[PDB]
Amino acid sequence: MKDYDELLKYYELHETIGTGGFAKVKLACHILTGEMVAIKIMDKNTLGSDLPRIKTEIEALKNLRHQHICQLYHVLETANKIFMVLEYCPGGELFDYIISQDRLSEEETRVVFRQIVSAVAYVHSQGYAHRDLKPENLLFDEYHKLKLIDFGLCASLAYAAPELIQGKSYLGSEADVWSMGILLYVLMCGFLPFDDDNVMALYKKIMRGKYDVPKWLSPSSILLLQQMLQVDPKKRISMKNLLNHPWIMQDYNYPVEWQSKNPFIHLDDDCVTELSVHHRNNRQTMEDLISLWQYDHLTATYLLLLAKKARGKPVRLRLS
Ligand SMILES: *CCC(=O)Nc1ccc(-c2ccc3[nH]ncc3c2)cc1
Repeated sequence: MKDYDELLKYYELHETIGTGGFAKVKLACHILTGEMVAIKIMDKNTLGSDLPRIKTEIEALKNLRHQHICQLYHVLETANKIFMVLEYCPGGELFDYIISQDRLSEEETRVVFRQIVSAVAYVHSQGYAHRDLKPENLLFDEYHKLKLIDFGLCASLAYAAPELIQGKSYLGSEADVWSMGILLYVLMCGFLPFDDDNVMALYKKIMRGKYDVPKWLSPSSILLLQQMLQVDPKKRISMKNLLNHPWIMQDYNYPVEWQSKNPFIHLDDDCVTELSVHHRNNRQTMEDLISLWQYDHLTATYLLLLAKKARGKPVRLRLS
């Protein structure tokens, strides 16, 4: 549409991996690094009146730099489109993992869950909420590490908090705690705590808040579930009693580190060098350009090289 002209100077588009109202998600290759990314393509005409909301959410996502959050690399706006280029997570969904394993042990649940708590605590600390936590929104990277996707812009009632489903106003943070409790139950049980074959019956079950507790759950498991799965949001554990929770600490003996192990700005010298070489710049000039953080092609190349580095791979741009 000529909306793809600019994009295709930087990316080679592969297969669609997701569709929806307002948005399509495509696999793609960033040409300069050869790295795979995911590109969320949004039509401005479809958004119409909601376009300002999306721009706001885009800005929120620029400040969500965290090891367990799928990272934004590039925002390209054309006359009709907004493209958001995001970190590719090759390990597939937590959902797929749970099924393949049938249910996870308490021990392995804990490995996975601490990562979720880390991401979600970080989101909440920035004054945001996810509002749609579920195993489909948690992807593994190359190293079986979890990355949270899909904040807003887009979009399962099984994971929704009682106050959300009753359409009342709800605090995102509190609804997230509920959803995380459902997630906890599913990880350790391999099935939903609340299920039914029609919405009204499911809604009733969720609002009643009663579920079975299988025989294999530890007392401590059962107790953390009871603290999270409280129909009354006010009675739900806070995210901060959760980082410190005895169940969370068993076998680690230290709380979830939720703060981003991410440099405020502190640029990576190897990434800057590679860009300086490529652009024929002196180091200071290159650092000054990167430091504008425009989420243009430079931001994207920089962030991709930095992810190449963080994953022990070579910090190199393909150039022939
Ligand atoms: C709104 C349409 C839709 O299907 N949503 C959606 C959002 C995000 C992804 C996604 C994002 C990032 C990523 N990295 N590796 C895989 C993915 C998928 C897909 C679909």
